[PDB]
Amino acid sequence: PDAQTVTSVRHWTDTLFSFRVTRPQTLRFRSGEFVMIGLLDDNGKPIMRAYSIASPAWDEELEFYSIKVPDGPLTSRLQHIKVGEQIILRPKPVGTLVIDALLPGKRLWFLATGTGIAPFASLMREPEAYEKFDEVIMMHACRTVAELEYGRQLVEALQEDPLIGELVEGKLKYYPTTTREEFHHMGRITDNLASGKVFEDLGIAPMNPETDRAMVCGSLAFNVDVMKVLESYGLREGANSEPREFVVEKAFVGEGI
Ligand SMILES: Cc1cc2nc3c(=O)[nH]c(=O)nc-3n(C[C@H](O)[C@H](O)[C@H](O)COP(=O)(O)OP(=O)(O)OC[C@H]3O[C@@H](n4cnc5c(N)ncnc54)[C@H](O)[C@@H]3O)c2cc1C
Repeated sequence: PDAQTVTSVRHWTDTLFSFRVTRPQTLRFRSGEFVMIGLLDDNGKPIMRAYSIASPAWDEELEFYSIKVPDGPLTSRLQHIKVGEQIILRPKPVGTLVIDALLPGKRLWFLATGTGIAPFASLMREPEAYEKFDEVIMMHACRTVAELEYGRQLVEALQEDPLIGELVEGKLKYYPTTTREEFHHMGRITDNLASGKVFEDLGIAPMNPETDRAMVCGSLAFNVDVMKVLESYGLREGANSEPREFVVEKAFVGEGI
């Protein structure tokens, strides 16, 4: 049912892997949206979970960036998937992490923790982000250095490619941090935005409600705290119906692994 086939798999850590699958021929989506994917349980019943599509809308395959939860009904199984095996994929994209859900502006911030970088793996590879904005800032905070690797490699490939670098024109600013392991840049996104450390580190103007638009993707706790910081700079939450300066989505439901 709604089956698509795994074309590649990549393991990053013992809790993180990415994979790619074939795309339904009629699937249309906007970068930043999520769909339901799944596998069958031991009784032949679907185990369905929401996943951001980690590949941009132009990409001919669909990429996903996944947690591995030991004893997690879906990921305890999904972590073992192989090329040629299949997943269930519902081709019904939705979500508020989309450029259309924000007022037009000059700078676009992506604020993510852990697998919350997933919708921004798509958006950082979306032409629209660079056509409609002069600067795209990717803040990704994880506990450890290895958890940043998937995103670091994505950003490196983008910036180092001769053509893409030309088209992007220095617009992408990447600000990875750790909160536990030693790394040259540390700290929570909330703390580093509120204190202005990120402005100094990247050599950019402070957050400005006139020109800045942001998207937030992490745990509920992260989202709540980030919203407060954004609002302290004068940015207001909206979405599609009445777009304002920022949008938020949960990277997962619960407390997190
Ligand atoms: C809008 C939406 C988009 C999502 N996008 C992604 C995504 O792109 N990639 C992804 O891996 N998951 C994503 N999730 C979570 C995903 O739906 C599942 O929870 C995940 O596949 C784990 O499923 P499970 O059955 O193995 O464990 P579950 O029973 O769902 O969860 C077990 C525990 O692990 C924690 N957990 C679940 N997912 C994560 C996560 N990704 N990071 C840290 N802790 C987690 C939860 O707090 C829960 O305690 C998303 C969830 C939503 C609501």
